[PDB]
Amino acid sequence: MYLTLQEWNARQRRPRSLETVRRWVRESRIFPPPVKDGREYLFHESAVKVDLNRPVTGSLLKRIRNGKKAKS
Repeated sequence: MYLTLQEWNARQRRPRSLETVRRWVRESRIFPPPVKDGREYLFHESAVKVDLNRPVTGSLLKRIRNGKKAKS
């Protein structure tokens, strides 16, 4: 039923740090909130960032391909 704080960080796209996710809990921007068991916080497989300032970083990729001229 519950995902661990370490497995929640590993499932968030590009995992940064366990202190970064613990700072996001101290800001109160993850909903619904995780259950404190005693050793570490238990997140449900559904709890996500609520009203965040991060849409997309912006990555373009383009190639250049050459041609060839033949005569007779």
